[PDB]
Amino acid sequence: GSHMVKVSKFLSLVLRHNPALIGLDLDANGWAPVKELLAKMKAKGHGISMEELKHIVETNSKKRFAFSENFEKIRANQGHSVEVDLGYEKQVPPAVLFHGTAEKNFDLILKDGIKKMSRHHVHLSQDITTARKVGMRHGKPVVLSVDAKGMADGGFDFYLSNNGVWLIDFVPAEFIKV
Ligand SMILES: NC(=O)c1ccc[n+]([C@@H]2O[C@H](COP(=O)([O-])OP(=O)(O)OC[C@H]3O[C@@H](n4cnc5c(N)ncnc54)[C@H](O)[C@@H]3O)[C@@H](O)[C@H]2O)c1
Repeated sequence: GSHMVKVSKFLSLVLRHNPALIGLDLDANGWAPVKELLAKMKAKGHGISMEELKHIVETNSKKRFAFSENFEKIRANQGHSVEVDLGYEKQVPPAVLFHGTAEKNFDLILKDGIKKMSRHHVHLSQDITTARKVGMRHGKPVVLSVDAKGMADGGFDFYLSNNGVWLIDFVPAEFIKV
């Protein structure tokens, strides 16, 4: 018994999708009690102890798991893995999204579009006032709002980070409406 690699696969299924296999109990913070996890999945035919599951979470190295102080609670960080999982929850996606930017880099951003200037980068403005507010950072602002039509039709699903900001994978400026 004790298939370490299978416990990890099974883990990512149980605490991250469907805890009901082993009877895992999920927190509001998206954590699961390890103590439950190894105990309940032990009964599920895994035969691992706390540190053996700690060994699974020790193989978290692909940035898909994490453990606590006593190691008594784990979170599998992953899901809507844009990066990993720090603020990419599939929430209510707006089709039309505003984005404040500034005028000299307006020429730049309307020429190139709000795109990869970092890995998975395009956070647009959730409100017109914030849009214009952030544009003022370089000097003169311009609001660049992508037309819902182009993006909804384009099959883009959007996601939001913790600040309630509207993210898209990439907005070519042709979809952007100045
Ligand atoms: N304040 C916060 O904590 C927070 C958190 C998440 C998102 N946001 C959002 O981010 C925006 C505010 O700016 P920021 O936080 O990204 O700061 P930032 O300092 O990263 O600003 C980057 C600037 O470069 C511009 N830019 C992006 N692509 C460009 C391109 N291809 N060519 C030329 N210029 C380009 C951006 O429009 C912006 O003017 C708003 O939409 C805001 O809602 C703010």
